[PDB]
Amino acid sequence: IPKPVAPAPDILRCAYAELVVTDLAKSRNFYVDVLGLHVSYEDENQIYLRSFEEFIHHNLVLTKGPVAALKAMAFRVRTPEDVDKAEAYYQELGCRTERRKDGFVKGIGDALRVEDPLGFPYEFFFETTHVERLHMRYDLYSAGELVRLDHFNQVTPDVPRGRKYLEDLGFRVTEDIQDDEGTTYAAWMHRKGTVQDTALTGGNGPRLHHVAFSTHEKHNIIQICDKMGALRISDRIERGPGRHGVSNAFYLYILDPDNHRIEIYTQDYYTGDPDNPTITWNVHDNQRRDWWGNPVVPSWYTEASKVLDLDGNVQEIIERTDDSELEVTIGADGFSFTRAGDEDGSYHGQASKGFKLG
Amino acid sequence: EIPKPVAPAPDILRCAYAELVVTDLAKSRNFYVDVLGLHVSYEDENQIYLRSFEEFIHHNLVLTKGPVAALKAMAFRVRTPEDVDKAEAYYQELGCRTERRKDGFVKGIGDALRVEDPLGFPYEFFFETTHVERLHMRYDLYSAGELVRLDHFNQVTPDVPRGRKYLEDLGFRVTEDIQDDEGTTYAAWMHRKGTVQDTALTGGNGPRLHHVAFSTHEKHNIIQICDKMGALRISDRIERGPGRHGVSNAFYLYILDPDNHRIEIYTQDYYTGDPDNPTITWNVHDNQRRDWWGNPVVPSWYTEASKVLDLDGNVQEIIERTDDSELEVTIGADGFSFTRAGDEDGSYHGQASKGFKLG
Amino acid sequence: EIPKPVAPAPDILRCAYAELVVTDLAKSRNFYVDVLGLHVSYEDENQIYLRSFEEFIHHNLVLTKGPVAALKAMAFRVRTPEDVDKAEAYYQELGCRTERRKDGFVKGIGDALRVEDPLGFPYEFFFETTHVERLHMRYDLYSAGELVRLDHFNQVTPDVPRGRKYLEDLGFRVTEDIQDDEGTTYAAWMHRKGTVQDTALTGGNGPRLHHVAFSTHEKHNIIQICDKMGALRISDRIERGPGRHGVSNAFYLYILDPDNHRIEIYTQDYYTGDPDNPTITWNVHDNQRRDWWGNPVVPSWYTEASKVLDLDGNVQEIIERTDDSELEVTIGADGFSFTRAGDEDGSYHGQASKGFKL
Amino acid sequence: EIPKPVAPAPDILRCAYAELVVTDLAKSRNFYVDVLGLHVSYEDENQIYLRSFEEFIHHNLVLTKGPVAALKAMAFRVRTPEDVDKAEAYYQELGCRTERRKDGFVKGIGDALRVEDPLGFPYEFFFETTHVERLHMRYDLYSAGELVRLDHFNQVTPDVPRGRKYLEDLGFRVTEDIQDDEGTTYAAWMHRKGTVQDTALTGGNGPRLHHVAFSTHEKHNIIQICDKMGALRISDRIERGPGRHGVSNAFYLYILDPDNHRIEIYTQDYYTGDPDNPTITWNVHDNQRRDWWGNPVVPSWYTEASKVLDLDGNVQEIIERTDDSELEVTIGADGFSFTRAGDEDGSYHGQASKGFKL
Ligand SMILES: O=S(=O)(O)c1ccc(O)c(O)c1
Ligand SMILES: O=S(=O)(O)c1ccc(O)c(O)c1
Ligand SMILES: [Ca+2]
Ligand SMILES: [Cl-]
Ligand SMILES: [Cl-]
Ligand SMILES: [Fe+2]
Ligand SMILES: [Fe+2]
Ligand SMILES: [Fe+2]
Ligand SMILES: [Fe+2]
Repeated sequence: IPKPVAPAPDILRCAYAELVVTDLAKSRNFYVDVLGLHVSYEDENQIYLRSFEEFIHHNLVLTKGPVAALKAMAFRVRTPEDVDKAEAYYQELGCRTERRKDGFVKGIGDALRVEDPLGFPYEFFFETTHVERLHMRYDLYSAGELVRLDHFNQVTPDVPRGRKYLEDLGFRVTEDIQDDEGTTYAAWMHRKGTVQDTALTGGNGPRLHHVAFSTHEKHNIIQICDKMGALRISDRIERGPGRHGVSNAFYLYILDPDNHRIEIYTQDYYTGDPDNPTITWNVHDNQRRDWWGNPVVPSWYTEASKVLDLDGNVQEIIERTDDSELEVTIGADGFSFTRAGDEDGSYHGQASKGFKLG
Repeated sequence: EIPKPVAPAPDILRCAYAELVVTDLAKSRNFYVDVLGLHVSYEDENQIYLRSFEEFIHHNLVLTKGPVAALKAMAFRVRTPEDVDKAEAYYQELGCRTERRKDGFVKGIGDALRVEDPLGFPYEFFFETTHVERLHMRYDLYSAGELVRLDHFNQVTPDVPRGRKYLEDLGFRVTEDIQDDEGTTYAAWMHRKGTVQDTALTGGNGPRLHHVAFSTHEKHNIIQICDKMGALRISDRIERGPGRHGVSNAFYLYILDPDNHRIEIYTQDYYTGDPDNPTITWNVHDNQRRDWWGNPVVPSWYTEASKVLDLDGNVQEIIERTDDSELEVTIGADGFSFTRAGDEDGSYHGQASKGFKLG
Repeated sequence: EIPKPVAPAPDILRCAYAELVVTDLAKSRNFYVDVLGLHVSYEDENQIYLRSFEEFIHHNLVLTKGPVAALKAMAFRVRTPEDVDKAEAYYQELGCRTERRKDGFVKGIGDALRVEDPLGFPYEFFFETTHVERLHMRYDLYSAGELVRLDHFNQVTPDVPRGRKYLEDLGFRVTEDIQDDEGTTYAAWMHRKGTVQDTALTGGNGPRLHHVAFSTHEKHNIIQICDKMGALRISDRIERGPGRHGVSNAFYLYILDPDNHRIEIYTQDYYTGDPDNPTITWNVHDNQRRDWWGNPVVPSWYTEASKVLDLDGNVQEIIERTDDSELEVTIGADGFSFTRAGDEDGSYHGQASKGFKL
Repeated sequence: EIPKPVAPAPDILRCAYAELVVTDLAKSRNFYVDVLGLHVSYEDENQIYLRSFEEFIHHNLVLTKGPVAALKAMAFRVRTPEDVDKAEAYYQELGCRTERRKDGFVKGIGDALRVEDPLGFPYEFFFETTHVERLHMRYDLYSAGELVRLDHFNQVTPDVPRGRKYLEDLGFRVTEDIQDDEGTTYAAWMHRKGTVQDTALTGGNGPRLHHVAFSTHEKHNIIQICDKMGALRISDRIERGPGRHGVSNAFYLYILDPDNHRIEIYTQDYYTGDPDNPTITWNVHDNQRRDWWGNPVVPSWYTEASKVLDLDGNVQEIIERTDDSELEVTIGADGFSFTRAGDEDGSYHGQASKGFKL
């Protein structure tokens, strides 16, 4: 993917995702009643939701449709003129673009959507309707309150190809996972001064791995799990809670009614200095994904959401040919270590903590 | 059946300390003091005496050097000096071997009785103990992972109903248990001090010691223990968790000491002190009973536990459980678990939850 | 001196509930249910019965409509039905007015004894109570400020030693107290259940009820109550705190209900169940005794407390304390407190800590 | 008015470190290392260099032995080496005294410019710094009170609008301020990195340094600092808090070092990185603006602050504020504050909240 002559748009941060869902009422139950997100607008076709500290119109749009999928992952840009820059940048890349002066969803103004070089539906916008910032509305605060939108994670077959593209677009790599023979399994990259605004996971794609929201404290994440147990929907807790190695964040992954994966995340570190030290982890290091060594559940490696093109049809999936992280770590010929070079605390042909793949 | 003595039961206050035999005293000290932050009451070349942040009795844990790692004694404090005599009479009537030492078996304990109980466990009963500085407001010493109290023991024994009746006669009240619909009991929890447990029975081959549990103030303190173990690159010694228990409702973690003695870190169970405290029975197939979030129970939790000693210092012979295995009926190849009773969606057949099978 | 009966004391388990008379039942409901999140066991046009998250007995708090806000009863649960007989014999021997009702004074309590005790307080003793759903795992109902247990009462009485001896004869065990170097006792704490207190005596004009205290799980739950009260613009009803207590070592907050009944929120005191539990005496001039961080005690904490009723529903006459006043000797114009005993640096003369006077 | 230079502003990343002169280096070391747990990057008989848990630059705090306790420099990191030249030209155009050292003023910093800025404050601008081990996952070193980041400075200056305009020209964006209906500004907060502040202006006699602020992960970390100070019997060095701020919404604590330099501990403010981030203005009489729970602001917080040095190491002359005093108008004899605007209930006249006066 060549670097355009045209300047990249100045991207501020991840801003919202539009997810297609099959049953809007069941989705509302999950995101509003279980998770406590705040309704900015709703009707029979869509629900627009925001986090506790947000002032732009929404962080999540649920749109009723026939096939559950990512419709758009939206980044806010610094100025109105940056939408023009986005259009010219992606035009030069040869990508299909669509510009709407009055936006694609309610509460957004002039917006550009693109089918990007990795097959993902990106939106770029500046203009958005401001709403009441709920950051001191402690009369509304949930024991599991979701306070910010933090990041997206994308599944794509060739991580270096996507990384180079995102670097040209101005994202900076913070962390990655590699092996000794030069394969890259995952990379994390940011615009705002946190570990990530989007991230790439090696795998068959394009698929959307997850959308991540932040909490203030670790106990808020614990409460989400506790509430899911009380609602007898613990089967929708996919992975965690844990401490990540990469990012150092406390985390949880859960599954919405259409199997879209949502991460809850807190307490990663500042990355805003331009010489921020990068960190590379070895793929066999059993503390890289869960710092406590807990096993990564196989569905985390295999399952992700479909994404749509700009006509609303599902994007064709291209298979990864580089090595599989699942296979090399927890498969029958996989291994992981606790201490590099130590047989004690290593796992061969199975996961940590006494489990193999089901 | 273990008969109810005519002699009155000793008035037991609480679990008070465990004496563990360890093979390398310095390695064990690194774990309990440097990693876990327990406070040293006394040590020499043979023993380390340790206590939690809020304790005023001499110790909650004694580490004794010896050739075979094992539980040497699980000690309960009784209400009065006279209760030690009551304990002796009670266990004598049960036909158990007993040993009485007027000046104690370990430093910082006075008059004490040790017994080989009817389940083959080495119990101690004592009242007299040397008081030490209660560190409960020593926030200059407080660790991010601070262990604040000894909470309980957990014992592996083959016949849970048999053990449960004996402990009830001794004055423990059952707070929670796990049963199935076919009349099998897999585990029971029982108290004196008005929390969920002072000891507990886990069905399996025994006598073996499942774990000793310490409490923290808050859930973040348990998280910090995990985080510190990751930083020390000993995450392989985190056996299971952290999690929320179904039974007890406590936030928990299980870790393994250098001799594979299992330690639970525990917080925020509930008050049980009323005599009609409702007893909660969970079904063994309920996948929220042990981990409320449905995370799978690691197989070693069901299979591994510490040897225990008799009064001569020799390991007690193990008697095999003949009742159904909790591992086998839940996560084994013919096992079953559910998320919602009567719902096939979210049930597991012949494997564990979250996409795993037995290794 | 209150004599020790020949009759054996009833075996008291714990504090169990308070009945408070309130003047506007709907306003009190808004406070206890909507602000504080207590759970309704039963309500009608005259009464609201409330319980904490982990309770299995019918209630921990009864709000009763009446003309004069006051404590109507402070209730302790006893170990067996026969202990209610023991309580009746004990208080009859003390020469106190008693009243026995086989079917209870409030809903969800059976055979019960109410007494006008030697200090003028309306005590209830009961065993029988209707069990309800224990909500301890109902995380679907859990508030960010959740009140999990009833912990204790605190009583204002003019002669603390006289009250202390009576409560000891009744089986309460003193855990901590406050004295000076001239033989005056200002406060004492005493327990049945193995925590720092089930009731406590504060020196002052009485009988008056100082507070009822509820527990939370964690310190952040108390912080949330404060945050919520700010958001509701009722921060003027936060009286004192939040803080760390010296006595008890608990994290704490005091707030005021619509009738100015004081509620404490409390967490993480220590285990006192061993019979030789070490007692702790603090000097009244030690500025870490009430707030460990040295924050000043607001003067209303010393002067204001609720009326109590006799068994005919009339307010008990208030008897004035003649012993020295904790307020006067610490923060009044001729008061004194210290940070370090014998150190002039960090001491306060004729004023409160942190730069304030009254 | 301070005119805007034609020379381009240096691109400022963030606050980076402060150099404080202290009178007894060992006593200061015991406070910052033993009490507060900061990490040693370098020390000798004259200086101690300290950093927070998540820092990768050489230090966040330099303690320098000297005769008069004062701020020696408040340092901001700039984006590129060239921005140091830009800073030099900018301040030269402003007519300010500057000093350039190509090898730095303190260890672990390279090419650096120090200036006596137009408000009389010793600012440093640098890019080059020695990287050190980032301790962000060193949980074997983590304290119960761990300080994780340097967050901000707060400066006392007599004319807030004058300083505000100057800092805006320098690229800082205002997030929040405190004003009255007469048009007086009492304080402003302004940022470069995406948080509420990198520096802040407090109206008062100046130039003086009000505080340096460090972050924690969670609210319980701040509570622990208080608890530890109680156990060390130095609760007299807890000046204000802990509390919830109105401005910023952060949980906070102010403590005093051995030379009375004020240190704030701070957590959980909000994201401000979007260019149209909504600005919040509070009324000076709002009793929830500084402490959200309505707790009173101690008078020393308004009156006391640290001296600052000029580039010859002499104390800067103090200029007195002529605008209205926030102390006098809120908690002074002729002051007032409110809980609910327009409501005399929960208002305080000629005294502070919670029953206190000056
Ligand atoms: O599981 S990892 O530590 O690799 C990881 C780190 C940060 C993330 O946000 C994530 O989804 C996954
Ligand atoms: O006390 S204030 O809420 O005004 C405030 C807010 C943020 C700060 O950093 C501060 O020092 C003071
Ligand atoms: Ca069956
Ligand atoms: Cl379990
Ligand atoms: Cl107090
Ligand atoms: Fe993620
Ligand atoms: Fe346990
Ligand atoms: Fe209290
Ligand atoms: Fe500040």
